[PDB]
Amino acid sequence: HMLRPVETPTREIKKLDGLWAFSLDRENCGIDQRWWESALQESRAIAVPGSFNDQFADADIRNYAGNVWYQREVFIPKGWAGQRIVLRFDAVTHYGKVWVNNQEVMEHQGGYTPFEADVTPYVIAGKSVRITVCVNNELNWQTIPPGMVITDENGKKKQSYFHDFFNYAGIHRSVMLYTTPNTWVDDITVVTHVAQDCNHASVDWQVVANGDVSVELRDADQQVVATGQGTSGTLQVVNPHLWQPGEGYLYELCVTAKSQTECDIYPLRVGIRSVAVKGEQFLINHKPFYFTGFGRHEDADLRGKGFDNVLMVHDHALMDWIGANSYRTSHYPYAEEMLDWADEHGIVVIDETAAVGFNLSLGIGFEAGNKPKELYSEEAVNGETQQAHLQAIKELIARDKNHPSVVMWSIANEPDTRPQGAREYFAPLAEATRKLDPTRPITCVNVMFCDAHTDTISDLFDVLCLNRYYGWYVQSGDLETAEKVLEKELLAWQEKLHQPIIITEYGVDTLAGLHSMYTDMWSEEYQCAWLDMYHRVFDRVSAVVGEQVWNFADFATSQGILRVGGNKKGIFTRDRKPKSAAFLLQKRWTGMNFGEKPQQGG
Amino acid sequence: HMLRPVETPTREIKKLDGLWAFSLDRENCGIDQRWWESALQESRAIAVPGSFNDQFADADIRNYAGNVWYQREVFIPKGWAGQRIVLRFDAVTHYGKVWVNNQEVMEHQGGYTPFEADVTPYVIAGKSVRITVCVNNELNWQTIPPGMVITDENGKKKQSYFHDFFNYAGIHRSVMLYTTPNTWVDDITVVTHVAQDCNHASVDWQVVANGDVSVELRDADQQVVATGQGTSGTLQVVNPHLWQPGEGYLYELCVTAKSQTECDIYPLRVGIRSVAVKGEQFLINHKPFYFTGFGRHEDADLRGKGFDNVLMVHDHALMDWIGANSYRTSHYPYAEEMLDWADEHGIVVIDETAAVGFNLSLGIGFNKPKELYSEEAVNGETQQAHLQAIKELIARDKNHPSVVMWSIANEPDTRPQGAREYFAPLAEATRKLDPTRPITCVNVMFCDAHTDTISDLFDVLCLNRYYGWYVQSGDLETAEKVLEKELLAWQEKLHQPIIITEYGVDTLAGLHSMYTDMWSEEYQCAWLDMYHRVFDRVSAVVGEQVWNFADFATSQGILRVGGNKKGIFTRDRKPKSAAFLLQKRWTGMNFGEKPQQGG
Ligand SMILES: O=C(O)[C@H]1CNC[C@@H](O)[C@@H]1O
Ligand SMILES: O=C(O)[C@H]1CNC[C@@H](O)[C@@H]1O
Repeated sequence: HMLRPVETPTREIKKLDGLWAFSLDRENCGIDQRWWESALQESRAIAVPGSFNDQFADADIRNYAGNVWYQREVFIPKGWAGQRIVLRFDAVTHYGKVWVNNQEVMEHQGGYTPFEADVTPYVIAGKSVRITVCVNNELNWQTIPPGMVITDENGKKKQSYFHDFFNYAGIHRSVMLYTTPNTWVDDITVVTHVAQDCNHASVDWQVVANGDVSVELRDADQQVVATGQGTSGTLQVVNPHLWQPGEGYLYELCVTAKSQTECDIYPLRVGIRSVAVKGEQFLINHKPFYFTGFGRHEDADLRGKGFDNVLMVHDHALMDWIGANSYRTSHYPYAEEMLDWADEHGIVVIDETAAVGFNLSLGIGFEAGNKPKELYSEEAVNGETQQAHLQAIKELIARDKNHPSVVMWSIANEPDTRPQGAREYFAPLAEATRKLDPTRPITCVNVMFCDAHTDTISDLFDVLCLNRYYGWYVQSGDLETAEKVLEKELLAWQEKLHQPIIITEYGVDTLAGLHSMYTDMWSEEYQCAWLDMYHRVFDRVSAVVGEQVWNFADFATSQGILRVGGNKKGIFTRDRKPKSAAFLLQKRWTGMNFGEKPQQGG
Repeated sequence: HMLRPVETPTREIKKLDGLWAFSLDRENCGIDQRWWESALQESRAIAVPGSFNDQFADADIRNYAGNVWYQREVFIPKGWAGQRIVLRFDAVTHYGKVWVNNQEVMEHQGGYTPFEADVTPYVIAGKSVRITVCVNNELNWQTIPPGMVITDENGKKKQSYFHDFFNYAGIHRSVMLYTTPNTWVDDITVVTHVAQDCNHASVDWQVVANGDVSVELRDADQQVVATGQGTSGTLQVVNPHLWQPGEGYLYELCVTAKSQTECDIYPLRVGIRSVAVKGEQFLINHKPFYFTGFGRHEDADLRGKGFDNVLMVHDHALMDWIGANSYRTSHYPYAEEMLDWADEHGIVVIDETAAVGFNLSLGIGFNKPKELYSEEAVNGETQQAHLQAIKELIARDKNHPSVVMWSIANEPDTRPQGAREYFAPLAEATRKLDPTRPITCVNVMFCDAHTDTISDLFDVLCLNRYYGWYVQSGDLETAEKVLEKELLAWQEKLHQPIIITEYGVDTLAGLHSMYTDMWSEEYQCAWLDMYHRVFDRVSAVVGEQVWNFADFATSQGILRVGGNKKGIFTRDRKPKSAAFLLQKRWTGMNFGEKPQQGG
């Protein structure tokens, strides 16, 4: 049960104050000598939210593998006497264990979705309470994402993994204590059905803990348009203002939880909108839609994957300027602020789990050992990797279920689907995801070397999501040969599956400032030509309903002879400065009419 | 047999000067309709010397594979009535064939050595004469370097190859027309022996066609120090000025060709010095020398591999500043002007053939064959092309005091058997053709001491290691333990001198990092210094040459950010902050003397 904390006859004390106490544990005795009992020794100040790696400008904290210790004191408000108090961490990256004055209250593995615990019986209103958090940043074959922790002869651990972004860790989003009455709405689910844009039914179901419920649906003018009663089985009839790409009109669903003595009211934002895959078209409110935009990353210069409000306002200014209407939460669930923003401004979003790197055939990642000889086996990606993967799909859906901006679930990104057993693994989670949320189409993002003749699992999903790099990793430099290989591949995919096709990753590494008269790899002129050749192919294949440039911005990776200080396929630099290709995309995406496929002309 | 032209009663008109007419031949019909009979149709101005690839800022010229046509007119000087006249191309890269007004005079395969021809019966002094050159840049398995032309499904050629530098082609060095009397010295060989630097001997052997000759030795003051005579070679011995890596003193041996009617005088520069490998030591006139310097490339911005005097003077100023006393002519024979400069200033040179890319296990260059040494690919025909490359490299550079060692090939894969069947005869024929200098073969990283098969056949051990870059990436401390364990494993196996001819890490100028991580200028500094503190504790190491004096152009790949970035300087010769590191080390050292495990 997961709900976004809101402030309506409910209160929150943001504990994000940053400047927590921070300590590493190289001897791995913090669990032994009970570090949560007293003030951290030889600690230093750390900002929260924020990864711990880049904050101190020291490589040995940056590449540390093990447990980190955060600690903070906080005075708990007097006026929260008869109230229930909840300690919430919206993301502790990988593993987190918390102590409230020598008492463990919570424990979570999963670095990108929130976890909380009821803290009332160990908190006194008016007294200062000390909060110790043990965070772990290791990945094994049953974590999501997977990885291999490699011990040397002296016990120093080096993390190897198989995905192309740096494994930033720490407390990445907002830590809060919030209240609630002892009768409280604990979960809301809303489904919206659309019938040619004139009258529609909003199935409601609510799991209040301790009260009867009435619901009331208010519009943007806060006028009541519909009322309902009952723990569930609320379905309200409207003459509506649809949630549309571009505007994002949001109704408001006020859920009342009234007991004999107390009362609780929760406002949930509701977008009225239907998503459906019919033929080779991805229909939003029964109209064919064309995706434009980006694969993104939660990546910045000194906060790592730390959330930040200026960074979110500025990147949406840029995505609005360049003409993008969509993005994919590339490789992990994002902060909820991001999806709340998409809800307000009508931005279409593909939501993605953290299941990246189910593939040991890429030079991508960190290679500090020897990879297993078979990916789908008891040693690697086993039945428990599958249960961890299921668990990650349920937590992801459990948080973003009612966001109207989410149009698709991405179960995984570029798994290797050649070995038999890839389907033994992915088929159960594809049907289990459809049983978790049957209102949104389902996808898995397909790697380049699993061509249409070789891929084994793509028929289990609704939309085909492709990542292609013809002319970069293969046919390097040869635009005219690449155009032929790409058009042949895309027509083969369409003929075999007859699904809609979104290209979720296409891009080339580009040094900002490197220019060439020969349109060479790594030059800004190559990026431009390469993107425009891809665009001429898309416009000639009817089944293509989306284009998402691989990254919006340069981002940090682990060290390797393929990664010049990070991955450089961004349209913008890491400090958000535009490369030449940014004006290429702006002319395309603002020259098309909104949400519709270019008819191969202009 | 070949000599570099000079000028005391021998003449020269360098047709190098300026613009020739240039045209591609995408239809391969130049030979068919015999383009040498008329002026090139639809030509354009090209500069010689210079690669044709980068001169036009056209991608379709730059990546061209096939035939290209140079053409030029020239007035034959009138004072040349009774002289015999030679047309000399000092380099036409890969293949050239020459016409001198509808008469074909010469043709050469091998893109880095000179080739000439007598042109007298086809010129008469005082008239304009047309020169057409058909240049080819295709590599196959029987060329040095080898390559693989793959033709598409219908029509176009694309050239694949296995070395890590761009395949620049065209007329890269000087084109000259020179005269000579009809009795003339054709070739001169000089070998010099020293014992304890007090009074020593110049064994002479020379071929003068067309007459009996005086041979006379003058010193830097034009003072005659010994005269001796014959027609073929006999020895000379007086009290000398040794050619030393510090100074570079050059005596001069004049050869005066006496015939009945005519006479011809050739001035040859002679540096009197010995070279010998003894135990683990590289001795120059019997004192151990310690090499410092660079693997270099002939690579400038708009000219490709075209020679250029300003670029030569500037790069030598920079190597002089940084303190390097040596360098290796990485992966092809260099311009002779470099080796004459090395003569004058006493720079020690490791000279090398174009035998690069005898390895299909790298991810550099460019359906490749299964086994390196077989009939498909490297066969008996490649072995003779390889030997021929050695023949004309040695025949070109035998008289240079600065050429201290020959390198027969660069990073060949010596794991498949047949590598020794291939390389044993090459080593012995090379010793047969010049036994005055040691010979080596530079060894790849993945063929460490317990894998390599042909280290025995050479006098010094040449190593190219990149621990911390291509393996244990970023890990300076584990790279240190691999690097030093190997350096001692090699010395126990062979007790050879060990010159590290390649070590470097790609580094983008401007990229700085508080973490000492790859691609940053800081990583380049720390990595180099760690390799240095490993060198100084291994007794058998005789030289260090960091991989590359300057960023250079390669073929396009995901491993090459707009070229190879392992340079100490950038392509325009600006110093990355590691240049100050090496100048600290190479100038704090005593000259040519190893650091004694410290400072
Ligand atoms: O290699 C790349 O640039 C991309 C290839 N596909 C997966 C991404 O995580 C990765 O960033
Ligand atoms: O990979 C590299 O940078 C070097 C490795 N050894 C041989 C060089 O030609 C090459 O350039």
